[PDB]
Amino acid sequence: GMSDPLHVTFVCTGNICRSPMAEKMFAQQLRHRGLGDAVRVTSAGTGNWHVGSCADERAAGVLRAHGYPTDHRAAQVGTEHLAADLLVALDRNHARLLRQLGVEAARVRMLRSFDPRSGTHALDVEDPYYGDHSDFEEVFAVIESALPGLHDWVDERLARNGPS
Repeated sequence: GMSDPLHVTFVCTGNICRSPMAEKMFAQQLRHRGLGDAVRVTSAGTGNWHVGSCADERAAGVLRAHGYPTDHRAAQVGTEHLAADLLVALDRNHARLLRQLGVEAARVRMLRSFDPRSGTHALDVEDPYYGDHSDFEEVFAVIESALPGLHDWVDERLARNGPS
């Protein structure tokens, strides 16, 4: 069975902060374990803030501080993104837009909603407007906490995707 790779596209306002953060985080882990080609992780922003830009200076420092890659080119929520197998929304609105645009809740999932320590349903994720050292590492924690949930999802889905 020639099962094509997964497609996790994270949707946040800007696509230069939280989205690219998890992008390099668990996706790097994927290829590090041998699943980098088995799952296509991507990202997009509903408001195309820094579309065409690169990862935000704050997140770049965060990732690089922990040894994570930081290269990425921001994209807007488009067709190819809506075609993803998993749209990791960072907020109730982003998720809503994607699904109404052509996606569905089967594909669209909240980033913190993968977090095993979440407890309650996460239909909305925080956002650090204060802009301190805490704000940056905080988001990193959000994502790293979801990676054990995002992993399982992409893994389980990519597994069942193709048969023998």
